[PDB]
Amino acid sequence: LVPVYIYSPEYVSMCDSLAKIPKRASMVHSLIEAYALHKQMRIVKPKVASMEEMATFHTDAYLQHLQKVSQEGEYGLGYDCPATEGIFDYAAAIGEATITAAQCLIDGMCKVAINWSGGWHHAKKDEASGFCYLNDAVLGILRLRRKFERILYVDLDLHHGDGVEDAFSFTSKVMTVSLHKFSPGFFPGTGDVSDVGLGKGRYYSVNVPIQDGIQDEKYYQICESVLKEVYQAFNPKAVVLQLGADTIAGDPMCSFNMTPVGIGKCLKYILQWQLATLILGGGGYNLANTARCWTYLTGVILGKTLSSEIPDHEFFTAYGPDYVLEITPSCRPDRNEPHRIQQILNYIKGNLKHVV
Ligand SMILES: CC(/C=C/C(=O)NO)=C\[C@@H](C)C(=O)c1ccc(N(C)C)cc1
Ligand SMILES: [K+]
Ligand SMILES: [K+]
Ligand SMILES: [Zn+2]
Repeated sequence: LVPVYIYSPEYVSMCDSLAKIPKRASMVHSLIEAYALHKQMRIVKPKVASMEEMATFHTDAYLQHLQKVSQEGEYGLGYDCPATEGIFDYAAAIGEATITAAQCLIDGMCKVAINWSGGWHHAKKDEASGFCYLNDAVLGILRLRRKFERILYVDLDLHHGDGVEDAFSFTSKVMTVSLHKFSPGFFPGTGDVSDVGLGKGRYYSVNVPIQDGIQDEKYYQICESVLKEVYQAFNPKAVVLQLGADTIAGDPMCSFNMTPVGIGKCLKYILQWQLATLILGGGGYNLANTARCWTYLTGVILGKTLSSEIPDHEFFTAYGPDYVLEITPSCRPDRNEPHRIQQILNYIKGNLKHVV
């Protein structure tokens, strides 16, 4: 009944080296450790990544070139995803880490496994996209697929989980549900409510297009409404949960207006299903707030109430000016007109009626 926490001093050090999120992995672990939460979780070292376990989703052709430019140095290797040194080994490390957590859920080692450094949901099978070179979420889903008949992927990141959805857009055995911001010109541009999948996978993709400024209460009523209908029609045997923290107030994305407590409500509702759940991180570019969020969420999984005051640790100075765990919503409008939100939920309710 004890959650597995994918951790390794070398692993965090590798994730620290990630270009867009310096030392973020350490900030998260350090803060989690500062609350002594790791003393209540089964700490598991991530396995070593092989080329063969990455090839279960990504093409050989893409994997060769990705490792090649990683040695020294098309395929989406530009813009947000520039070819940099050791990017293969970093991407593969996280890819393997998520697979390790998926493996633990299979062995019946636990009901919940955690890899906060994962959740890179934009990578296609043969294309790098949106800081994502390898798609660890997919790899984990494929691993869970060996034991569990139906997999449910819930993406609570600010951005649409296009990579994971595209990977399983033709199957009914893996259902993806993504709550994200949707507005012309906003990355990645896909994920409208009309996006329901293709082939036999039709109606087994769910996207919830949301506008700026949404807060906890409204977000949960939206999220729970959908998840109630999804769990009813799909009856999942396992869940992969992506909890990107770029939805939290104070994030440089300045889009949604969420607090960790809001996301926690969504997490509490999913955990109450008593299914094998794989918890993933993702976005979150306010490094301190991202640490605040996932630490609180770790406590939510553990069913513990955390002290409001941030304890002193290596990154204590980065938690000004209040040095508390809570996060206050920004005083800016919620751009979600109640009518449109209602129209979307009906569009989804209708789509879910097709699920047998
Ligand atoms: C890819 C992404 C988030 C992905 C994510 O979070 N996936 O989960 C965000 C991009 C669009 C972005 O917003 C951006 C902003 C500034 C910038 N420069 C100032 C260079 C470069 C990129
Ligand atoms: K999302
Ligand atoms: K699907
Ligand atoms: Zn994001």
